[PDB]
Amino acid sequence: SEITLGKYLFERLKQVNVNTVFGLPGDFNLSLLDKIYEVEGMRWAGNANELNAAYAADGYARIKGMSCIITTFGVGELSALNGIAGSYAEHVGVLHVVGVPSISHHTLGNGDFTVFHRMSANISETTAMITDIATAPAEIDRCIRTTYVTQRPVYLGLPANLVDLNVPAKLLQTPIDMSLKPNDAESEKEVIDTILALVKDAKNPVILADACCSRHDVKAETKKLIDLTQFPAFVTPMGKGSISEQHPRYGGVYVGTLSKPEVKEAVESADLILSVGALLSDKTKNIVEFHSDHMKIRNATFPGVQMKFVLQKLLTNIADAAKGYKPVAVPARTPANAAVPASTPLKQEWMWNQLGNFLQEGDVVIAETGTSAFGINQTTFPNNTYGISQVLWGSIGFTTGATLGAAFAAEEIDPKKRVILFIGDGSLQLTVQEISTMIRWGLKPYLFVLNNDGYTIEKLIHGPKAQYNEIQGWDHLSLLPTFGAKDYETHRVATTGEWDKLTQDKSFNDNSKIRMIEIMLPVFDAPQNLVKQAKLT
Amino acid sequence: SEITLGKYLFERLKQVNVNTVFGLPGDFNLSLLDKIYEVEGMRWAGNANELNAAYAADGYARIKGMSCIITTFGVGELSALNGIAGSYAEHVGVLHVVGVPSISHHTLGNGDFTVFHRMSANISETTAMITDIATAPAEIDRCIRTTYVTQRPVYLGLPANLVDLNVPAKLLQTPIDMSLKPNDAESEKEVIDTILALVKDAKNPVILADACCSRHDVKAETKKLIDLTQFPAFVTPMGKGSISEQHPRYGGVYVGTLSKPEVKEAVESADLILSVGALLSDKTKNIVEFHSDHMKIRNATFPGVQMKFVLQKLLTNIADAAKGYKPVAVPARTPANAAVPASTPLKQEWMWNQLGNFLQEGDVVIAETGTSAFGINQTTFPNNTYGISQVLWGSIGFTTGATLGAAFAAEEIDPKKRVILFIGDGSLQLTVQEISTMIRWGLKPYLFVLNNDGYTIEKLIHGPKAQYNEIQGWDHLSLLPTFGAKDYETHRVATTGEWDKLTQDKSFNDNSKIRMIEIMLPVFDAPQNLVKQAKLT
Ligand SMILES: Cc1ncc(C[n+]2csc(CCOP(=O)(O)OP(=O)(O)O)c2C)c(N)n1
Ligand SMILES: Cc1ncc(C[n+]2csc(CCOP(=O)(O)OP(=O)(O)O)c2C)c(N)n1
Ligand SMILES: [Mg+2]
Ligand SMILES: [Mg+2]
Repeated sequence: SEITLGKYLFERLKQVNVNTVFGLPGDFNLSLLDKIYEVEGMRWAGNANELNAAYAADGYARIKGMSCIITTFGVGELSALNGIAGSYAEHVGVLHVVGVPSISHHTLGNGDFTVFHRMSANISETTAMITDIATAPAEIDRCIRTTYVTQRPVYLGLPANLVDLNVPAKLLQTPIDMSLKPNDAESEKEVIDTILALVKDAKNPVILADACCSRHDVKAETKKLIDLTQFPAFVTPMGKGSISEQHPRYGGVYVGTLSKPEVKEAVESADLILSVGALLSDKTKNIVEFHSDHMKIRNATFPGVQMKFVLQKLLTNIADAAKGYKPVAVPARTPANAAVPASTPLKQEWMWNQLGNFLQEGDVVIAETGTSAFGINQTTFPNNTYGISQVLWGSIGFTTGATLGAAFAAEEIDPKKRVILFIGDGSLQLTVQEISTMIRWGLKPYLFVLNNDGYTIEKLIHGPKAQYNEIQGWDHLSLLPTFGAKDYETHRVATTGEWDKLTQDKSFNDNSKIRMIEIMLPVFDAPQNLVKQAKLT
Repeated sequence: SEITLGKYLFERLKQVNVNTVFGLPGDFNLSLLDKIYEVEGMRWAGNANELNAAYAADGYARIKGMSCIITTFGVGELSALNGIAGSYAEHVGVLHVVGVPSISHHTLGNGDFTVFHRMSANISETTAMITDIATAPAEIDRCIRTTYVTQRPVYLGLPANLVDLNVPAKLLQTPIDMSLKPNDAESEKEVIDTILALVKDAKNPVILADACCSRHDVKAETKKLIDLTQFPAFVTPMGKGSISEQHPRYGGVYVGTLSKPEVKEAVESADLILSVGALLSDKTKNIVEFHSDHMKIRNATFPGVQMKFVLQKLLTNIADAAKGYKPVAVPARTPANAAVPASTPLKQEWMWNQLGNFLQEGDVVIAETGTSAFGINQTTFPNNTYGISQVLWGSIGFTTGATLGAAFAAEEIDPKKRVILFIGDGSLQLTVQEISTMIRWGLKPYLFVLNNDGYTIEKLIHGPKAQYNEIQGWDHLSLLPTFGAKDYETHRVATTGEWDKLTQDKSFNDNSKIRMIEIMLPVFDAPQNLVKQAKLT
């Protein structure tokens, strides 16, 4: 019994729970594409562009675990590189499948069929050009396993002839191994023992969860490590959402010198740091760095000890190792907004603080690079909030495509999960078309547009009234109907009373339809942290 | 007097007549952008996105001769690559300046600042990463020179700390030399002698003007060749616009089996083909191919013989060598559309035939990849008409970007000149935001959108009713008002009498404002030949 290699692929993605496929049709992938519709439960999004399709595959991967985008040779694959590069930089598992010319137009005119391939290799964890149907199955399995486990994009070139070539159906009965290989027994024990020893003598331990605590599936574990030790817990901007914020031991968002003094104080105060961190983007010497494929304890490095299994194993013992810890007070949460007359103009500072009152458990919150990304660090999330902020890549326009991906993924996990976006008016312009795809599928994201007339974050760094920091003023509330939305809602908010009246409304709170909210704000208005950050940069 | 390095760039650009710069602001280019406003005659377009800006730079360059696009490290340069690759593939001189960090966010997280430079090197004629002020001026010059002479994209990396360093203003007093190196004397002598020999014995010789007849300077040399020999002249789809279609010796568009039969026969029966600037496609014996960097006679190649020198010397003796020529009749041009009831539904075979009545000398006509680019080949142009058809690279949203760039370039040449776009409903989606930039500058193109509901060129070849060939339906006429347009016109056309009524109107024929014309066509409708090819496939 046999199946086409083109259907093998889609069957493998169904087994890994990639049910939606991103990308655009083109000359070299039509026969692949046809196979999606033969796989019950699969769907082709129909993106408005390849860049947008990649931003989307990122959004989807962030939520569901992995994603797949399919493009066509030359023209499709090159348009998507900015998305791909960003998933590499932030450790998002995206499988980029490119439909290429059959073994032997949309070329550079020099007979070089490997150039686009070479370009991609610089931003892929691994790459594969399928040449033989004999190894082909094993190559797809490999690419899929690797995208999953390293959480990095992988490139797979598939010649048009092969797609319709047959393979043994039987191969689908054995699942792809999607799990981490166990740790070296001995090094793993030494790490565990050393950490336990350190916890025993620390008087003021602190936990700090960054990017990779989320990106590398360790949130249930970090979460329980806090309950078992009662140590103060801080998150960085990229890790925001990694830790439940209504946890009585959550201390806030640590952003170094830019940290609200007590946070700065409580963190720099520690005699022990358990960093379920990330990069060396930049107290004591007593730091434990937890990393996806290695540990570091003070100056000691332990290559290939995976944090997943050390964390799991520490949970069985840590409590008795910390039986002796006297709980230090955690910095108080920022107080609620003092009541004001309904006619008070909306200001960012008041907004970000007030937003914690509309959010709910299970929401997915996306903030674009600009004032939005700075502001969101000032909002307190209900527990179980998934935040998306591209702090490291910082490619504006990313959130519209990502919102599409997260809504698709969220629709699949639970139809009640709300997807909320905060996007600058300047950023929207780069990827606005993707809204069209939201409409087509009946997804219902909350799209909040920050109308402040131009590039505020840029104006705050350089050239406040410079022509290049200014944009063409669009009629945003007409966007929905222009893209053929039938059932949607549009709102404009400019004061605190409009903010409250709208966000406390019962009906508004249910994701029953797609909605756009235009936020009227002053030009030089920004959250305290951007006011204080960028000022210096 | 001494000036900034950043200002020096823009004064050189203006010396080679680039008055509009494309791109988007970012973290590493703000200080360079400041320099554009210190230079009289220069303008920052303010693009809605980087891919769209690359496409515009391409269209600007096609018109003016060269262009410049400025982006920012990582996020910005990566987004433009599909545009840059197209300019490389089709020989369009685009200079891509990228603002880079300071020689000390938006990286892959690995400390490697060269990865992006390296990626672009594969789609660039040459590349430079400036690092020394003492050498900078010469490097800027070299890159400008190379872009202009090779008619291929160049990558120029400019650290933000250098653009503010001073250089002697006296440098701009000695212009960049665009002179070409002479050819190997014996190879060139050999080519010239052989071509004149072939011409002498030819009974039915024809001229073929292809793609790089225009971007490569030879349009003048080519016309003199026609006048001097009286040989019938044909263009290929990529060279349309290169020969004036009202010339008595012009015989048509040579497509393959797709050409008009009278045209297919006329070209195919020639005993000598003089092919100028071929990137090509294509009984046909004696084929002389003129290329910018090489000649080809029959099967023999002469690497290094530049067509430029060969054409100029041939124009001195060609009339002698062809003096025995007895003028063959050129194929007769397509007869006017027969009269039909005003009620008749719009069909493409009819429309492309009818469009020639609307065009005027000096027009700029752009056609997107899809049915429009197949159809345009059936249109008869008045003299001095520029055609833009991205035949080889074939990147579907290219034309909305191209249009903005040809509109700015035309404006600088002569504001009375019209820019006319033919785009499918499906391609507009990938690049629709760039209509916004056209509005901001008060540019006034004719934007004709072919609404045939989805991807008909692909439906004609594979999956006539495959979901991946359909698209979300948009309210096309609401795009202008959604983007803040103030002075504009919108129009819908569905029948023959509607076409005529609009296009014969005198106010309509005047480019007093931006216009959008939506054309309703049947889903499987296309140029006939295209439809017939289609079924035997
Ligand atoms: C693709 C890309 N191009 C350019 C930039 C540079 N950039 C960073 S912030 C910004 C302006 C964003 O404006 P807006 O979305 O209006 O946010 P605001 O600060 O006004 O809320 C720009 C152009 C980038 N990060 N990525
Ligand atoms: C950037 C890119 N992505 C995908 C394609 C594949 N492609 C070629 S034509 C086409 C559809 C063209 O649609 P439309 O513009 O509506 O044309 P028409 O209906 O007149 O054929 C697509 C998706 C491409 N050429 N370039
Ligand atoms: Mg803004
Ligand atoms: Mg169409």
